[PDB]
Amino acid sequence: SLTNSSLMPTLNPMIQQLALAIAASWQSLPLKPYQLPEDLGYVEGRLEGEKLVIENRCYQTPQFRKMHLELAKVGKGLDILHCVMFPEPLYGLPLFGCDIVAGPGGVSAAIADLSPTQSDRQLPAAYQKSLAELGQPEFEQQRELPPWGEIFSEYCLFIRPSNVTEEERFVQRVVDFLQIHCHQSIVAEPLSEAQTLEHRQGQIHYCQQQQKNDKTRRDLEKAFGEAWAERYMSQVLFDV
Ligand SMILES: C=CC1=C(C)C(=O)N/C1=C\C1=NC(=C\c2[nH]c(/C=C3\NC(=O)C(C)=C3C=C)c(C)c2CCC(=O)O)/C(CCC(=O)O)=C1C
Repeated sequence: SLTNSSLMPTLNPMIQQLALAIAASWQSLPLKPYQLPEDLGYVEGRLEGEKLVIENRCYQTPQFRKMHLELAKVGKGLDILHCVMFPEPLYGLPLFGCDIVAGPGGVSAAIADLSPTQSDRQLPAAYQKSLAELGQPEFEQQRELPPWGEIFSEYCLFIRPSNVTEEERFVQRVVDFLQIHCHQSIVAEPLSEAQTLEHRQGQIHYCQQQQKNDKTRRDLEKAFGEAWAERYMSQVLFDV
């Protein structure tokens, strides 16, 4: 739960809403704590004169190797919400991912997706059915998916909301993704010892293709140096 968070009170409202939505979702799962390095659950430093604060929260269930929720205020001009649910290979579940970049003015970037971990790079029929029983929802000002953005799926959103209306429907869309994703996880069956290997490759590839985003690495580099930043990227953000 986030009632002990020191950052939630000062974060963009849309960020708050998503963190709440994500917590509500994970609480319905048989959550087991995930151990992150002793000094990385809560990080505080300075980036060009501004206070940089990060709160990391991690959990896991038999079907999710690592469920990570990251909240950050990089100075007082930038807010961050980073969330990733790492699928335990043996179950072949898709990759849930959500990211929000915001500032005082508002939200400049919001992206959520259920990334296929299969080699076919597709989603289970069960997902496709449920996702479509909802229908294509709004959205204005889509965004450019990068060359390293191949790892993503298609039902994936990515926008710059406009009013407190395209925000609430972004949130609501994430809630729907999570509901479908959680439900399909309590009824996922162990795959083969061949296939599991492939799903583990599916995640390894993901973590690396996403790390192609030196925007997070660069900021952590300027604040803590490259050795610390690299340990954060490989230990917290995208462990192999
Ligand atoms: C999977 C997606 C993804 C992952 C994994 C990820 O790490 N970022 C992700 C995406 C993403 N980030 C974005 C931007 C910014 N993020 C930070 C900083 C930090 N972000 C952090 O998480 C931490 C801890 C930071 C600092 C400590 C800054 C400085 C900016 C530039 C602000 C801007 O120009 O809008 C954008 C917009 C870029 C664009 O549209 O061209 C996107 C798409």
